[PDB]
Amino acid sequence: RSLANAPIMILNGPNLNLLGQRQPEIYGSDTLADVEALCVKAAAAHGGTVDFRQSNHEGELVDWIHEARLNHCGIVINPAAYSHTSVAILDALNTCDGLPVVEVHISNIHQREPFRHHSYVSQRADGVVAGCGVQGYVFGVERIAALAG
Amino acid sequence: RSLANAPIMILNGPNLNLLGQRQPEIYGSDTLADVEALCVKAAAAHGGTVDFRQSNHEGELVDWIHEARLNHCGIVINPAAYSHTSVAILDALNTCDGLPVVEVHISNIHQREPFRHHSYVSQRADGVVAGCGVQGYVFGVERIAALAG
Amino acid sequence: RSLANAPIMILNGPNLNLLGQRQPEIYGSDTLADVEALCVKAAAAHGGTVDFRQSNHEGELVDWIHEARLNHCGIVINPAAYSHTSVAILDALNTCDGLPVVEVHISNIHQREPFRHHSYVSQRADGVVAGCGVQGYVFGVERIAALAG
Amino acid sequence: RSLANAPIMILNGPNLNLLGQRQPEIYGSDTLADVEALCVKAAAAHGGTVDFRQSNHEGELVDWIHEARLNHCGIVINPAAYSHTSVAILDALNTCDGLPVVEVHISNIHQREPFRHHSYVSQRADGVVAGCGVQGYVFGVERIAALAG
Amino acid sequence: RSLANAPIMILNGPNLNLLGQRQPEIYGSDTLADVEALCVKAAAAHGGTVDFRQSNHEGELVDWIHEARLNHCGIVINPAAYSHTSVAILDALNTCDGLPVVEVHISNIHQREPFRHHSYVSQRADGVVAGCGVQGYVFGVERIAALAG
Amino acid sequence: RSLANAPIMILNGPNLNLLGQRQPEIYGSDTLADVEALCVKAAAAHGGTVDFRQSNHEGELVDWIHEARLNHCGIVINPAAYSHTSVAILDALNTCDGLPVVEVHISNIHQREPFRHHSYVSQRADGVVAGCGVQGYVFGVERIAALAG
Amino acid sequence: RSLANAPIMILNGPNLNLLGQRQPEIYGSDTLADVEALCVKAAAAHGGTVDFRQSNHEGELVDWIHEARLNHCGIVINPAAYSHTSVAILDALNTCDGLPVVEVHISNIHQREPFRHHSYVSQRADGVVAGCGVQGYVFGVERIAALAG
Amino acid sequence: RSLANAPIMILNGPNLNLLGQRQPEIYGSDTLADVEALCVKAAAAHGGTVDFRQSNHEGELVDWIHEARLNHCGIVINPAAYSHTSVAILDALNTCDGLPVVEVHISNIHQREPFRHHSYVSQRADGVVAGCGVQGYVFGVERIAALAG
Amino acid sequence: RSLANAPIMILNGPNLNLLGQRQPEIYGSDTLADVEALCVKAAAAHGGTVDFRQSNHEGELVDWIHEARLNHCGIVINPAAYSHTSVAILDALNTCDGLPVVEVHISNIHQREPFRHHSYVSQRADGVVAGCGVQGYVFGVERIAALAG
Amino acid sequence: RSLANAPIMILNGPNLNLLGQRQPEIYGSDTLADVEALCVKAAAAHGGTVDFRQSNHEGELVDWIHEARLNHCGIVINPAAYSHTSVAILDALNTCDGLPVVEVHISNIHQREPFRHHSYVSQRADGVVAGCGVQGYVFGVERIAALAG
Amino acid sequence: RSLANAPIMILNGPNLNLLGQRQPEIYGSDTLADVEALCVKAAAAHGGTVDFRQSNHEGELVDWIHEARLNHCGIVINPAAYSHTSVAILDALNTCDGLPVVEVHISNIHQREPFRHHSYVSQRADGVVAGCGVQGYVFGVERIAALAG
Amino acid sequence: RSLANAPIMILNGPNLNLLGQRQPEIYGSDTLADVEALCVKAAAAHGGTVDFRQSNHEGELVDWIHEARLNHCGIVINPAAYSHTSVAILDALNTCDGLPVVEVHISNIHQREPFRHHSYVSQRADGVVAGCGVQGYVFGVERIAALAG
Ligand SMILES: O=C(O)[C@]1(O)C=C[C@@H](O)[C@H](O)C1
Ligand SMILES: O=C(O)[C@]1(O)C=C[C@@H](O)[C@H](O)C1
Ligand SMILES: O=C(O)[C@]1(O)C=C[C@@H](O)[C@H](O)C1
Ligand SMILES: O=C(O)[C@]1(O)C=C[C@@H](O)[C@H](O)C1
Ligand SMILES: O=C(O)[C@]1(O)C=C[C@@H](O)[C@H](O)C1
Ligand SMILES: O=C(O)[C@]1(O)C=C[C@@H](O)[C@H](O)C1
Ligand SMILES: O=C(O)[C@]1(O)C=C[C@@H](O)[C@H](O)C1
Ligand SMILES: O=C(O)[C@]1(O)C=C[C@@H](O)[C@H](O)C1
Ligand SMILES: O=C(O)[C@]1(O)C=C[C@@H](O)[C@H](O)C1
Ligand SMILES: O=C(O)[C@]1(O)C=C[C@@H](O)[C@H](O)C1
Ligand SMILES: O=C(O)[C@]1(O)C=C[C@@H](O)[C@H](O)C1
Ligand SMILES: O=C(O)[C@]1(O)C=C[C@@H](O)[C@H](O)C1
Repeated sequence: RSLANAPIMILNGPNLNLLGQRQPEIYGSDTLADVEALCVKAAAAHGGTVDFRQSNHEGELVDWIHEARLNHCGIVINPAAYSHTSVAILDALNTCDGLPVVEVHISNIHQREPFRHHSYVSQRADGVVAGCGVQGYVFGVERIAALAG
Repeated sequence: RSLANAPIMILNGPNLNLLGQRQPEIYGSDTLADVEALCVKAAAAHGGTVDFRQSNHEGELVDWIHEARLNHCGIVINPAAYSHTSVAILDALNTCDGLPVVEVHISNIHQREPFRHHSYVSQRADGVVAGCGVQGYVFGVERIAALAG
Repeated sequence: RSLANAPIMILNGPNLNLLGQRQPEIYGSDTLADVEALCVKAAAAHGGTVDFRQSNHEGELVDWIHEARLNHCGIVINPAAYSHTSVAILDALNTCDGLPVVEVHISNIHQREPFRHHSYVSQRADGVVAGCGVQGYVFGVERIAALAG
Repeated sequence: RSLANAPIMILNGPNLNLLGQRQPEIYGSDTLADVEALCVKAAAAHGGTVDFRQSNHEGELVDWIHEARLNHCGIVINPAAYSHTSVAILDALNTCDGLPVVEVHISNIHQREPFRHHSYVSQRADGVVAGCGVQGYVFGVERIAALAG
Repeated sequence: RSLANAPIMILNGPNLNLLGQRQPEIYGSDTLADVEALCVKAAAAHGGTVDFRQSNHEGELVDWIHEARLNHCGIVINPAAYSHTSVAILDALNTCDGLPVVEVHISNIHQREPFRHHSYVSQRADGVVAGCGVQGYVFGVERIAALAG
Repeated sequence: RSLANAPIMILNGPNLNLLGQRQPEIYGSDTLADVEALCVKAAAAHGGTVDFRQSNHEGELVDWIHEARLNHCGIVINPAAYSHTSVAILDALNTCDGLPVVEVHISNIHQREPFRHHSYVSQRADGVVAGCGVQGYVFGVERIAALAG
Repeated sequence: RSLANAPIMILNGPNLNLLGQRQPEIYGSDTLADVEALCVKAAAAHGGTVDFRQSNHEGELVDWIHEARLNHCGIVINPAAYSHTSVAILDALNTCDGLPVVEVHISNIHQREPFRHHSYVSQRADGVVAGCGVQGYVFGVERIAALAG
Repeated sequence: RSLANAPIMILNGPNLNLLGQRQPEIYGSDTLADVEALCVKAAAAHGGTVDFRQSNHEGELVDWIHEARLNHCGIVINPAAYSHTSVAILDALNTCDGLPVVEVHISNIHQREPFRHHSYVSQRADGVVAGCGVQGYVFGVERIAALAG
Repeated sequence: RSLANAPIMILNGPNLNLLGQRQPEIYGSDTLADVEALCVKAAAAHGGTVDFRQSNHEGELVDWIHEARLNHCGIVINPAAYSHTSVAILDALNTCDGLPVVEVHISNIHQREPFRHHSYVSQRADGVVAGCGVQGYVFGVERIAALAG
Repeated sequence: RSLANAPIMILNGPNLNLLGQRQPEIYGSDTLADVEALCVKAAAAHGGTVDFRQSNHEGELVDWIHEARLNHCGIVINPAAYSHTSVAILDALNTCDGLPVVEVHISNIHQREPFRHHSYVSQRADGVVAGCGVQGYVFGVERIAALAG
Repeated sequence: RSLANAPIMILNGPNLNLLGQRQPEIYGSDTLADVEALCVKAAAAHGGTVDFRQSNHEGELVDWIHEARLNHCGIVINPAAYSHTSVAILDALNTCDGLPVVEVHISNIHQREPFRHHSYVSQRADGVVAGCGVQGYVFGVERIAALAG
Repeated sequence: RSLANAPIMILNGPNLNLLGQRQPEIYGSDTLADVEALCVKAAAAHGGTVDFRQSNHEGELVDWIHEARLNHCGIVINPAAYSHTSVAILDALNTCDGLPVVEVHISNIHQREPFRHHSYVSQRADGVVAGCGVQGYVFGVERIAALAG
């Protein structure tokens, strides 16, 4: 699907419901609603739209990726803690044959604890953006626009 | 229990709802409905029945293992990605004292990525069948029939 | 918050709904209701109350931790299998800046399988009690009382 | 070949000559002759025949695999201890381009010592059956019949 | 032995003679004599007594464990650095067949350097309390009281 | 320094002089000169300029990072093979106290050989962009512009 | 069986046919025939006899172990290189339920290459003698005599 | 010994009897007989002769190395799978004090599976040639000629 | 020195003072005094004498090794837990240039916990006897007698 | 290119300028001039020529590999220390699509320190010759000649 | 403290009482008394004094560190074998907040056995001198004088 | 060469040209020029001279080591980041047969990131001084003076 014909699915993993409420040095002071607005504006500049969601549930994220597979033009995902533990989310992303996928981490996971160094999502994501703050979601949208083009 | 007195529980993990829709070289062209019909027929030859289910949710699979512990004669389980990550499912199976359990993988996990080589489920499953296609489910039913009898 | 102003959240992870129904040599013969009663009693000695819950779902435990963050004076948590697998639970506890957290394991995980030796929760928990039986939940409450103090 | 045109080679590795003479809790009370008879019946149900053999010598197994490559319709193999050590037997099975191969372990190797967890044969075998008892030999014959078919 | 018939042995390993003289953020401001008084009071509520000792010598701790084996109703032990290095103290505790043993760490060793994450003492200790401050020694006395009971 | 007062230094490591001349599936069909033009255009949208360079020499990259430290407003660096081996380039970037640094990889290193999975540069780079193709350089420029502001 | 009733099987692995022909600093200057005569004498002192053998073939050693299992009073084995590689020989010795088995190495394998530090045979052997030269074989016989008694 | 007084022993390990019958991309289209003819021609240019053998049995290869130790001027060996598993063959080559030994792999083992990266044989072989095709056997012969002369 | 001119030092590490009091399946039912008497008899058959000692202190063992270096004809040592942890004792034994040293373990340390598999003493000991019960001390004395001769 | 149309590039890494001035037991007594002459002679026998060079600089070797890519018929490379450290040299060789490359080590790196066992160049080199002395360069030229044919 | 007000504590670990009596190639021919006189002179050149001690006992070293913490101006310590094993000595040095500590090894531990490569002491020592012979004790005194100054 | 006949070569690795310009807590406030003057003064006390150099290029350091080999009386080297990555510098130092070499690190690399813990240079350096500040260079000069004289 193109940007004109279907929304970009923007998915957020566990604990990102609290974004902006603490740890500004690591995660910044923008809320998840602030991130949604950034994505909406970036996508509008390419004539597309976004379907922005957040869950603390691994299986719900799996269900949402299956929905994106059929109805969306691409996926921008910040898997949060599930990046490091979820083979199930990797496997769900592997069912999206041909769909542009971009993984985003607000923080630079490579400077953090060793358990954050590996991401199962990175094995499938086309592109991976880390440590570029909430600006990394706008890079994600930009990349999806380039790949759907 | 016996096969005459209670159904065999057949559980399927995440992403298996899309079985048959892609990657036929790895997973075959049969759907989960097709697999259920194979199971039904196998169990009927021993005078039993099957209770066939699929979920993307780790805790729901744990709930359904607890249900089987009280109401079913055995468990045939393809845990899918949770095979490799879920201690919780292993611990649910460990509560099934004396209940026959057979783990099934459609694909030969030993030939795939190194993160697929280890299964927590194998530490409790009585028997483990891998790489026998969807025919592996039928072996699971036949093994349960032999262990219940 | 103080114990006088808000309850202590007591959280139990997967399979603990079956406590007391098997494996008494490892887990004892007390049920979760019995454990709840021990907690209520220990908190009442400090003029406090408890909010005792159990779930098999990782995401639900995350949600409950966010709830505690806002409404409770501390968290006593037995993460069960999720101790060993959940970065998501650890990141949920990390959002509880300044809240006392005590991790409890009924069994001595250090004598058990190697996959049980590490817990993600222990990186954030203030205190960790293992192998003191259900009495460890009483120690948990006492520790929360001292810390809220 | 088809089952009608050539026998299924069934190969057994070291120490399996003593099957049934000890450790019934691990290996059962059936002898290797008993297993051969189970196999003859199982193949007969599909119109086929078996060529059942046992050796304690790695090189002899290698030679029999080369023989099977030219004269048999498939290989069912219980490599026994050589499962864990023999690159040479893996390399012999790799020469059997297009020939169905099924690996069988009576015992659930995944519950045993860590040196039994890895099998070189599993990298080539189409299907691997473990912990289904001597019934796993019947499953192997069934899977060869399905693949040859 | 019951608490009424014999003292509880409380053993402290190297450098704990300086407890409370520095690093209050990790170890607190209480001295070892303050700890002994906390223990004396906890045991007296159960009609017991304590024999509280500290040594910088691995061998002397072994010697004291052999003494407790014959004359004491349980052992509460903070092995300090020897937790991480002493097979000899583990072996000594192993000789105390049926004697209740609780290991205590004032600090949460799981949040510290990786060499502190493993304890040889935890392989035999019935229960292990870490990161509950000096209050952990009171938990130890209470657990010994319950086990001796 | 601000974008208006000093150029962004854009450094490229070994073998990138051949970009576009082969392996288009991994690295694309754009040349390094094409990449420079993308960078020039992106910086000019923010009123800035770029100083674009390429070297096969680890010690020359070090020199250029020292130059940037004193004269440039930020660094966008694709260290190429030196990402995986160069502690010297990491230490050079560590001397750039307060300067924004963004690391770029054309390819998704996480999907490639395991020796490409670790980057020493990632330990200092504020942000890391991988597998966004040559568009990642534009993301780099955009992130420097945001951080210099 | 007793020593009076049946011989002690003395088995030697690969390359020991050349004992005494080189490397006297590691293996001594006695030949295998000289070792056999030492064994014959030691067994004669206890009213017993020996059946002394050497082979370069793993399978042959397995066959000889199965023979000893039925016809001999114990096994003294120097498995030579197969000590480090042969799961098959370990599994053969495991069939010898109740039979005394002593493993002998002329050299001190623990001072040699790291690949010599682990022996599969040591997992079953009752006793293991290393670095005692050919005199170790005499100790082997004496231990068998004590265990058969 | 010189090439004029004794033959060069050329030894081939398991599965090499099928050389040229499959996998030409890895092993080429020449058969083992073709390889022997190349070696005969190379040795004849130096006035020597070859004694060319192949075996699937580890112990037979050990036996032939002992034979070469007394009767041959050097050994060119392609140990095939035994390269990766056989301490026994390493130990047999170690008995050939002063005899030139060259190890040959047709394929480039370093580009293949990780289990093929290590060779026990390489610890004793004077020279090791890998990935030069069947031409590596000719190199082997030429190096023996230089070492013996 | 010779056996006629100076005693054999027989040293025992921690917890061996309790030998025979428990765990007869692992350590036998003989006491340390019984072992000493065995040693006295074995040395006397060679015209020698023994100096038998036990300590729980690593430093004391070190001191006794220095004493043996100047006054005794050899050392038989069961380092007990210090086998696994004491570089100091290894370093003490390394000062005994030319003195025969035999390490003894009553139990077969290779069948036990992995932390018992490695001994620092085995690096210097001439001979190492394990799993031969208290009879291994007699083998130690005999080996010292042979080496002193 | 063919050998008649373009020279064979022979590259030598760091410290090889001192070849023959020391360590003759490892490296021999031939100088680099001697090696060059060997190469010239071997190439001339195939109607070819050589371009023989040495550098201590990783980046200069990269540059020379790029030159060869365009102007030479193949590369014989002894990367010396860079063999073990240089991803940049491997990636330069990876740009030589279709060009024959042979890696040469004078010494048998497999018998030396463990840090010399792995070579990054071996991942791309067609053939790898180790331990055949300076004669290995002659084999390298011969292999280039066969591959260019 | 200053050098004028208190002596520099110079501590030596196990086996250094025999310094100079053997292994001169590793440890030199100076005795520990010789080293003490070198230290007295080096300290006198700065107007200071030394308190030089040696012990084979880990806990005595800990006791002496605690003494130094209160009464000395610095510590120069050669922990000998305890450098690699003692967390306890590391913890005692950690109690010396603000006191200059320099670790000295006579030998170059980095050229020796891998178990000597790591030192727990080096985590707290300000400076670490290795392989400079007994002259390293003079460097240690010199550094304490500079830090105290 | 003696200190009277030839200068001491003092080599400095990458980034040390910025010494004193930042990170005084780790590296001090002295510049490289200040360090050179300390060296010149230390050497002059022994009647010697220094040749002090710094480079960011690995091959230039190799070249300067080859120069020292022929013209200088020893090497004092702070390899900076190359300590951790350069097998080439180790190999250059290994050509300096009989020349005294002292490695110096201003910082205590053992307290820093794990990648700084290993130094290839330490395998060849006679002595290694770490964490003694710039004074470590003076100890280097003194050690060279003692070894040369
Ligand atoms: O946005 C992130 O930086 C992160 O993805 C979010 C949550 C964490 O759990 C990840 O480690 C990082
Ligand atoms: O059926 C299988 O082969 C598998 O269980 C299904 C999904 C994957 O996640 C498992 O790795 C394999
Ligand atoms: O209470 C416990 O001991 C435990 O937390 C509960 C369940 C298991 O999964 C944990 O490993 C232990
Ligand atoms: O059938 C089996 O279970 C096994 O294959 C037989 C022998 C053992 O050596 C294997 O580990 C398992
Ligand atoms: O009490 C503690 O927290 C500890 O046991 C004491 C000293 C340290 O050596 C231990 O690591 C922790
Ligand atoms: O742009 C890249 O993808 C890369 O940085 C370039 C060259 C390689 O050496 C890196 O691995 C990746
Ligand atoms: O007797 C020995 O010392 C040994 O068993 C014989 C041959 C080697 O292969 C073993 O490693 C040691
Ligand atoms: O010739 C070879 O390339 C090889 O030696 C032969 C067979 C394999 O088993 C080796 O791994 C490679
Ligand atoms: O005699 C033994 O078997 C042992 O040496 C004694 C005590 C233990 O600590 C050792 O592991 C074994
Ligand atoms: O030719 C060699 O043997 C080598 O390539 C040269 C220098 C060393 O650095 C290599 O390890 C080996
Ligand atoms: O001074 C030394 O070099 C050493 O500290 C002394 C004894 C050994 O145990 C250490 O490893 C090194
Ligand atoms: O002087 C030092 O401490 C160091 O050598 C200099 C730079 C770093 O790269 C080293 O790790 C340390």
